[PDB]
Amino acid sequence: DWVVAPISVPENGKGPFPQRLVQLKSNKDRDTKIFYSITGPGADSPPEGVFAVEKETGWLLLNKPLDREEIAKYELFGHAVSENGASVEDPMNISIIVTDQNDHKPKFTQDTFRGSVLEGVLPGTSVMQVTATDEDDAIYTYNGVVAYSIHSQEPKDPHDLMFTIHRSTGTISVISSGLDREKVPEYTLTIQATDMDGDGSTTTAVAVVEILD
Amino acid sequence: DWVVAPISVPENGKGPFPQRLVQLKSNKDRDTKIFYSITGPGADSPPEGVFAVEKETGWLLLNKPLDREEIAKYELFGHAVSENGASVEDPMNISIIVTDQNDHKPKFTQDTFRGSVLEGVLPGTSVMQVTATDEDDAIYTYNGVVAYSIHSQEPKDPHDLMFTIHRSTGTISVISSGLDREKVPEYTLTIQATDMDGDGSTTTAVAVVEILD
Ligand SMILES: [Ca+2]
Ligand SMILES: [Ca+2]
Ligand SMILES: [Ca+2]
Ligand SMILES: [Ca+2]
Ligand code: NI
Ligand code: NI
Repeated sequence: DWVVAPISVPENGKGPFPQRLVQLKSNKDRDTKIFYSITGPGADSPPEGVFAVEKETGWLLLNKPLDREEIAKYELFGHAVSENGASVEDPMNISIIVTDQNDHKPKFTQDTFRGSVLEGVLPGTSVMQVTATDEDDAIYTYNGVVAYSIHSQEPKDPHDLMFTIHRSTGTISVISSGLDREKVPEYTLTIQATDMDGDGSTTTAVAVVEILD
Repeated sequence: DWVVAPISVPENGKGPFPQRLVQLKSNKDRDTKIFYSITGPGADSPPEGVFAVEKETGWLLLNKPLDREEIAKYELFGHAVSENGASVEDPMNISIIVTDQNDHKPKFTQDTFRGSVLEGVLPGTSVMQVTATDEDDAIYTYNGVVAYSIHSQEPKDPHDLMFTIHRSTGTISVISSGLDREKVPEYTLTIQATDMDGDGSTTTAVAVVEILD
């Protein structure tokens, strides 16, 4: 028959391996005996032997769990060969698409972000913008989508939270009145980024805000 | 004379090291032979041995190049001890301030951004935002300030550049007529982010735009 629909595999699949993906078959196996094999990156080029084929049965096998962030798509070729050594098919393209899981934590682009704002700005004024990246996919899944939060502030004067953060952009803004350099010239905000848009894992950094006159 | 003003040191200084910063001195050295030492993160707590003090002469020394993106300020303490082993001064606070150099290039938050726009929108309409960050300081210097540009667009139908990008926000916008899914369902925009507000180094990424019905 000798076509294969593109194959979709979720990354970091649980064992046991190997695991069967599809059974290769050439209809000319009624004539004589056939040996199946595969080539391409993932098969006979680096990384070597992620995939294999059982030569007699024809089972395309995956031998180890995939990681989408190393490699997202594999293009292999299928080969059928008689016992006498004749290629009985044109080599068949086999496509394997690797689909995303949340195997990565978000990671702030810096351990500390600094900012400064004039003491007399109106509530609602932007101070600075923090950023956390995430290797997982952010286009078709939430695994790469960061939500931002302020865990805590020090000191807590005048009151508990002088600031807020935009949950998607990481822009930090003044939400209350009464910033005053003489009184409190600097704040330390413990910031957090949580992937799967708020429902996943969390990473922590700090933002240090300078109050200017 | 047991006082020291804040010392500023530009990061990634060239050798040779070690480098003299300031000479510590107790006035009580006219009565006894004095030994000088330093404590604090950077001195005897991690990262250890970044700074030392010459025991006899009193010279505070920097032993290696600093990196502001690791540590921006060190708080250390100076000590003065008589040859007989007694403490002759209250320990002295010594602040080191690390000032910025442009040792980082901008990095895109991902290698590929994706967005869409309806083929009917008027020119000037926002399509998508791309983001790059720069670990270098952007409050006191231009080393962390990113300017965004569009290098090239593919394909060039109807014409060379259907899109523009806002220089500072990374918002990509439609600037020209002729979008038409049937003729061109997708554009690949090669995008660039440049530090020193356009005069420094450039990183590149790619933004793909789906034109929608
Ligand atoms: Ca993730
Ligand atoms: Ca992933
Ligand atoms: Ca830079
Ligand atoms: Ca720097
Ligand atoms: Ni990884
Ligand atoms: Ni660095």
